[PDB]
Parts: sequence; C-alpha cells; structure tokens
Amino acid sequence: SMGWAAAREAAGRDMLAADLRCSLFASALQSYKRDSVLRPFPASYARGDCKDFEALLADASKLPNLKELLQSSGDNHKRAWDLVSWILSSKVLTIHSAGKAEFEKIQKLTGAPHTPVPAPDFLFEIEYFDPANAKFYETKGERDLIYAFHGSRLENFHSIIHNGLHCHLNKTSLFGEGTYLTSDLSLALIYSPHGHGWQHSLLGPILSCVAVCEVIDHIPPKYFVVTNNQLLRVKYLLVYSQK
Ligand SMILES: O=c1[nH]ncc(-n2cc3ccc(OC4CCNCC4)cc3c2)c1C(F)(F)F
Repeated sequence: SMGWAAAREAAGRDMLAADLRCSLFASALQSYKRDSVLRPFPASYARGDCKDFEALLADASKLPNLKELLQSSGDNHKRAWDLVSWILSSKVLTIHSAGKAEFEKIQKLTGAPHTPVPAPDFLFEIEYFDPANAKFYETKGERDLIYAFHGSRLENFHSIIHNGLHCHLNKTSLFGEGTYLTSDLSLALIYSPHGHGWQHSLLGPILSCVAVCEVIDHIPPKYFVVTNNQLLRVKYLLVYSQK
C-alpha cells in the first residue's frame, strides 16, 4: 500500500473521492455481513486465516475526519494513516469526483428517464489502470458499450469497486445465474436503500449508492442479465446523502 506522504497527496488531490472510499469501507466493516463484504480485507488486521474484526472496528472508530487527518497529523495518527493509506491504495483503479455536468452525460448514455428520479448529491467516476483497462478494451474489440444501472446495499460497494459485481453461477436459484442491470434508474434505486457510512464523512453519515456499468454489447421497467464478468465494469457511482 502507499506510504503516508503519498496517501496524503492522493487524498489532497480529491478529498470527496478519498472520503467515499473511507465511507464505503466503514459501511462494509460496520455491516453484520462484514465477514463476506469487507473484501478486500486489510492484511495488517489478519493473523493468516483469522480476521480480527473487533480490532479493525475499534481502529476505524478512532479515525478522525479526513480534514483533521491531513491538516495536522504526520506522526500524530500512525495507525490511522496505516489504515487510510490501505483504503486509498489500488494498482487496479482510482476514483474521481465528477460534476453535475457528468449526471446529464450519464442520462444521455443510459436514456432519458421514463420515471421521476432524484439527482445524486455526489457522482464519481472509476478509472481503470493496466492490465485491467487494456484487457477490457481487448475484450470489447469493436463492439459498442452500453451503460446500465445496478443498485445495491451500501455495504456491498467496497467489494463492488475492488472485485466487480458478483456474476452468480447458481443454476440452483430462483434468480438463476448473472448480474442484473437496468436502463431505468428508478428500478435500480429500489435495490439501493440508505445505509450507514462513516460518521466523520464529508458526504454525510447515511448514503445510498447506484453503480453505472459499462457493458460490452455481446411497468415495472425492463432489466437484463450479464453472466460473463469480463463483459462489464463499474464506471460511475451515484451517491445520495439523506437530509
Ligand atoms: O439494480 C439492481 N440491483 N440488484 C438487483 C437488480 N435486479 C432487478 C430484478 C428484476 C426482477 C427480478 O426477479 C426475478 C426474475 C426471474 N424470475 C424470478 C424473479 C430480479 C431482479 C434483480 C437490479 C436491476 F434493476 F438493475 F436489475
């Protein structure tokens, strides 16, 4: 993972994106489903197979807000900087705050809404690095990209960002295999109830989040299903902050 000085620079470049990542980490950690949804898990809190969730919950509770972490601390917050450095580290991707200009663009790409939908409070774009970025464009070849929504409980988004959407392979289920997506945000939103994020977040403590996926083309509103995880990636996050 990045060292502290590098993490401080990365967080300073985009405080809201860094905050989002700390918020989604807190949501996955605080969930009763932490065992399955906090993946990836920070290795410094694991003894081989044994994940020390109580030590991690305690240290997450001691994190100051990101403004305090950056503006004073250098060696005032050793454990905090170790954890936040890990949260903000990835060789695969990074996240960028985007403007309400970008929400219009998302509507243009997904379709004019058939149903009234709320505008997100925050919008983020995921940028992929190689090899994952080149691999996705290799898989795409000349096929078109379509943009579709996938709602989920807040405590799944740490895993969704780092691992992609779960593409279930269970012929043993009512819903069968695949990832469900829709071009109607009002249908995706039903799958994105408010959850608890981070009490020290710039975004606010209570968030809903909807993924916008890039899919390689290959009443109620209409949904579709993708069974091959190489054919989609999460490209945007729509974040709604409860008032
Ligand atoms: O955003 C989403 N987040 N998670 C789930 C999900 N999704 C939509 C569904 C519609 C219907 C259905 O029902 C089955 C269909 C087969 N037969 C038995 C019932 C399951 C769905 C799961 C969506 C969406 F809208 F993008 F697709």
